[PDB]
Amino acid sequence: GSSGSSGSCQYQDLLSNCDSLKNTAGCEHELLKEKCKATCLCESGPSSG
Repeated sequence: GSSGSSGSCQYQDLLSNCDSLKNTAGCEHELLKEKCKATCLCESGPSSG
């Protein structure tokens, strides 16, 4: 099983190239503003906390 749900905080970015985007464009964008909630909020784990 290659295509599956792995590593997820909570939100589910509507887009796909959220990272690639945020990476540069940054969530600041309007496309990856909310639709890229994950990339925005979600990341991996307790980064700051």
